[PDB]
Amino acid sequence: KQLIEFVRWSPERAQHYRNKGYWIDQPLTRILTVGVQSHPHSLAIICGERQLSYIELDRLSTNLATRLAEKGLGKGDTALVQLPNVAEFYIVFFALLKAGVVVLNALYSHRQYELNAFIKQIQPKLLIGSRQHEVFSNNQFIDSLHDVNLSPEIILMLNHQATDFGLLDWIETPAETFVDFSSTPADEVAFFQLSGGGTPKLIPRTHNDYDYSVRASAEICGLNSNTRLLCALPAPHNFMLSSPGALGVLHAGGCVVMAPNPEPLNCFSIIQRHQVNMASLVPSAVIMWLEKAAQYKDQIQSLKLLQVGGASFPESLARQVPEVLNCKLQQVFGMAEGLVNYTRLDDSDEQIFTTQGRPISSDDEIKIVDEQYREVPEGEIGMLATRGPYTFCGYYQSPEHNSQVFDEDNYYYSGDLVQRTPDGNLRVVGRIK
Ligand SMILES: [Ca+2]
Ligand SMILES: [Ca+2]
Ligand SMILES: [Ca+2]
Repeated sequence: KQLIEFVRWSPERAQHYRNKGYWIDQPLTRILTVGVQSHPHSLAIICGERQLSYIELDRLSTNLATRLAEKGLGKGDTALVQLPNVAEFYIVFFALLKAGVVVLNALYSHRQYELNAFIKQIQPKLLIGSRQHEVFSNNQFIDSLHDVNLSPEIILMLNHQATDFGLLDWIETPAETFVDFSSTPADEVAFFQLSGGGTPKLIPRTHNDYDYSVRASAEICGLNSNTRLLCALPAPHNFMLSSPGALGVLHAGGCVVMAPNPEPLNCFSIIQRHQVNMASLVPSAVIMWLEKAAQYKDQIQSLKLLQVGGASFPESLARQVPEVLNCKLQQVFGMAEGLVNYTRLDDSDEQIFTTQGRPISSDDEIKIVDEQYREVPEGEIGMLATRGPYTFCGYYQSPEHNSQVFDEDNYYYSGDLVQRTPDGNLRVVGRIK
């Protein structure tokens, strides 16, 4: 009965975002539904030797949704998911969105401490993990949850033991009985993003706001049905999921090509095999690729666009991208809390190499402010403050911290130090608390 609580946009802002066509009041499953209508047999996911079409992705996620609904998991309920970079991540994500279960996707790199904190905050009735993960290699962590009355009703495991419920079995074989289910409402919470590094804080995201960020990013990045995007960063990460990420590529009718991580030789062979034309990396991974790229020129020719985001990316490195990787560069400065900035595909070389671009939306509002929260003279460095159609209004169940990072006009303070360039783009120069 009771939907997950979160901080709403003011009704004036909500109406404005609908009037502009940003919020279209559709669940995130729209991406899959529409793809199935238009091109059911196009490839949606390539993973190792597997090829999942749009209709297959739809069927398999429907399968799992029916099994969860059959067991009473639905609206008002939450789930914790921790899976590596495999097709099952998306099958599960779309299953939970279909079922109306609010999901927190932990990074596969998260350990006992973070997972415990996550469980304490959302009290999940469903836990999906992998027996190959250190935390679920034995039963010590799972058993500990009984002790604190935080045991989930259902545990599913990839690489399951004979005693476990098998994730693949719940995906493959449909429910015995029919129980009705549907997504949470479009202006209500779909899932929790996580802040970028104490433990990550939980960011409620609605269908409206996330779907908008996805659709608009897909247009900015020129995605189309021929896009084949390498997913070498962690699948659950905002950048890899939505900027424009796997969801963006599915929105545009393209195909996601999985890699376990950004190790260059493996990535290069995957790029060659599947003729990958887009990838998204952090600067430390770009350095790894640049070191090997000259020798494996042939394998990576098909790359047409590389996004780089997440961390400091100096000009000297940026210029090497088209030179050595033989593809266009796009810089991306985003946050899991909302605001994403992209250099545009028709930006000048100078903009592309020396800036972190400009916001998705004409209605991303930005203030750049000094120590007294006054707006700085044009071009000067200040603290970034932002609000918009896909920027959150508060962390989950955190009124004290929210009062510290939002001003009275509900602008969010990310801590980033930035300056507006004369060309209109942003340059990230630092961080302050
Ligand atoms: Ca297939
Ligand atoms: Ca190329
Ligand atoms: Ca070259």
